[PDB]
Amino acid sequence: MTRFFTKLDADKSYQCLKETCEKLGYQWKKSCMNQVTISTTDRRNNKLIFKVNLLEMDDKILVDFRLSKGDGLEFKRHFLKIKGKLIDIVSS
Repeated sequence: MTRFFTKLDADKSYQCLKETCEKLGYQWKKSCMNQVTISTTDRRNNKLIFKVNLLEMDDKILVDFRLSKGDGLEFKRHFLKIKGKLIDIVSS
């Protein structure tokens, strides 16, 4: 449940997501133009690392979040915090 479609194209979805995570204080590292590793330190000082993939799916951009390291529910909560911060680009 950590994925959603956007109302934007690949590079505007990549851009809106990047600043949202950078404003939230998450580290933003790129992989292959639509693959990004996001890192932060969650409540109680544990490292939280998850990856994002922006893929085109039927004339829409799907932003998928995959937990890489850290607590699962803190991942689910950090995803919901990101989704809320850019809820205006989230497609129905």
